[PDB]
Amino acid sequence: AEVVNGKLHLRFAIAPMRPTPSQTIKEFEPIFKYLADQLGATYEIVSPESWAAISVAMTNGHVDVGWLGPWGYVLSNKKAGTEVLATVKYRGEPFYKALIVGRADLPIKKWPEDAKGLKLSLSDQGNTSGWLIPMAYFKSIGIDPASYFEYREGATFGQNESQIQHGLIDLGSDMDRGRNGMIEAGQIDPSKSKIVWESSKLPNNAISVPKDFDPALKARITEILTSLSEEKAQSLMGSGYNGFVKAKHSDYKVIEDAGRILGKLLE
Repeated sequence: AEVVNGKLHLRFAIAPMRPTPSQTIKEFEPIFKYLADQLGATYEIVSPESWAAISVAMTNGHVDVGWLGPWGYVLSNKKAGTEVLATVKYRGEPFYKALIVGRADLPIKKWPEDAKGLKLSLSDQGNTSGWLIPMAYFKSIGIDPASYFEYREGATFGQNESQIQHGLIDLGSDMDRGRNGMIEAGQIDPSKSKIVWESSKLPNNAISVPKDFDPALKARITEILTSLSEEKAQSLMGSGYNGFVKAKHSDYKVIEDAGRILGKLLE
């Protein structure tokens, strides 16, 4: 937070919501422009190439207000004391759930023991809902997925869902917003799969600021974002994103617990 031409000037950053920084900034700059306008501030906006990159940018002091992912926030909080102000709503909900999905014909009476030795497909390690959360779940009950299952990492959620539906793999990670989107789009037949495990609620994101960011501004940013009507918030953001709720660190407990058990919060 600095002064330029006699005015507050803010550095904003948006996670990679869309396949390119250009497309992300096109669709999400409006909520940031709105925020800066409501403060009478000028601004800069960047969109790093990865969810990890925006966490690093915030940690390394390059960002006044960041749209971080939940794990990016928790890590940045641990490393630099980054504070969360709010969480974005998608179709009115500020949270999602990580899933493990299975072929509909899998005989699973006891989870996960009945699935021992089956194929499991998790995502690339940088994906919170596809890897961090389910891997932390297995570790939390004494399971090493690489030894317990016929295990693969690196699949996309679309690969997992299509391969499950076609009977080629057994279990795969997904997240509920994504699975629903694929059903709505007619891209998968949900009768051929079932949810065998769901996480607790995970916050969609974290609107974040540095440690010791001016308390007056924190409050004002929170008020400006949480005051938005569904229609006004949606007019300023990509499809589905339609409000903000006030947030606090404890909302991220499931995320923090997962990073904790995988040794990702050790100094």
